[PDB]
Amino acid sequence: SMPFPKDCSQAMLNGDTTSGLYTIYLNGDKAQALEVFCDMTSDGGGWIVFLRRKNGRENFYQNWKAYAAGFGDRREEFWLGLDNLNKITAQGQYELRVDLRDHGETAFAVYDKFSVGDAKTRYKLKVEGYSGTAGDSMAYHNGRSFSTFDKNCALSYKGAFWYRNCHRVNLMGRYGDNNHSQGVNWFHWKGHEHSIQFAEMKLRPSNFRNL
Ligand SMILES: Cc1nsc(N2CCCNCC2)n1
Repeated sequence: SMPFPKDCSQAMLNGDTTSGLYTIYLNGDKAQALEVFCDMTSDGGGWIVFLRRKNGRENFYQNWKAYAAGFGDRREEFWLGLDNLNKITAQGQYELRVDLRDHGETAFAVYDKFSVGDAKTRYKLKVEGYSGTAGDSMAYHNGRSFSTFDKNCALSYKGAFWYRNCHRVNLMGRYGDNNHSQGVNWFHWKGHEHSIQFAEMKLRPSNFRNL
């Protein structure tokens, strides 16, 4: 086992194959411990979950400081934090996976390159190299800074995202809100008048598929 796994791929290879909460260590530094939810079953496992929507219990209409720091119950609905995502995606070449489920239908998207810049970039999104069944709805968002109501699409749709003008992905939108562009949307799967019941965003090293 590795003593200070830097992501859920190094925790999984540590022989932990059950999804749930694991300690990772940013940059493999024992003083930078982070409790994360690892999805160890989807397409080979090793995924740090960084967003989960499933029941509308948690408030995602939160401010910059909340989106930078993270919030919620990592076993239920939560947001991992932009500072965490920047530090994890700085460690190597990561891939993004999005898992969606709505009334028993599933879809997914994978982006072979995924990074989040630091605060001086307003947590700039990089997403490239799409495959999947959900439709490439993140391409619209590529290169955009993050937006909250206090740093306006976040205000107009009462969510937070790497907004443009405004969104094809709104997975931090209002739960169960089927009003146009208000809900948990993935446009190229279910459009802007269908709020998706279940959504996860997760990351792992892009090379994990052949390591
Ligand atoms: C289909 C799939 N996605 S990742 C994965 N493995 C992780 C790396 C260890 N060896 C292979 C198992 N399998």
